[PDB]
Amino acid sequence: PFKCSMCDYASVEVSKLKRHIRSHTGERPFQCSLCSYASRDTYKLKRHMRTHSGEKPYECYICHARFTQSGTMKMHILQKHTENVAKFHCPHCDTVIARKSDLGVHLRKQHSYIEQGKKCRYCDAVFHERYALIQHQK
DNA sequence: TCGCCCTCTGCTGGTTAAAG
DNA sequence: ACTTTAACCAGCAGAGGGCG
Ligand SMILES: [Zn+2]
Ligand SMILES: [Zn+2]
Ligand SMILES: [Zn+2]
Ligand SMILES: [Zn+2]
Ligand SMILES: [Zn+2]
Repeated sequence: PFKCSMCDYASVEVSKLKRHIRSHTGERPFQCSLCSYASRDTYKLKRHMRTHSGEKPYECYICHARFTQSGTMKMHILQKHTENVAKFHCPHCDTVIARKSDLGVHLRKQHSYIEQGKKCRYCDAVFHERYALIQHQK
């Protein structure tokens, strides 16, 4: 148990605590030699270098499209070649979304606070949430 | 042990097609 | 028959954990 003093992270390996702390300090030791990207750990630099090398190690076994990362391919297979996958229902409206991160986009765009407000395009009423604005305009 | 490799996670911007 | 818009999607970068 090697505990971070700054959060609840803990590990059974000293080296993992050292890596974790760079998330607080922002130290990025592993620099790309071709662009400005730099990583906190060795793996994400190698994964990034695949984009310079053109290395695409992953191939969809159904349609043979090729991918640079494994999770990209997995998501492609889930969304394009799989039926009856559970969908994301927004709690604040009736929209249904296929991907969790797209639900995130929707929450931030439609249900977040707009400090400077937005006026209806047909009337002088002002709203501070896009969903309420669009509902009013209708 | 720790470099290596896996996985789960999550934002961005181009495309597309639907609504009004 | 045109704009506006937001989900769909590939792409890329975030982290935590097992093990030879
Ligand atoms: Zn911490
Ligand atoms: Zn680079
Ligand atoms: Zn495929
Ligand atoms: Zn919603
Ligand atoms: Zn109005």
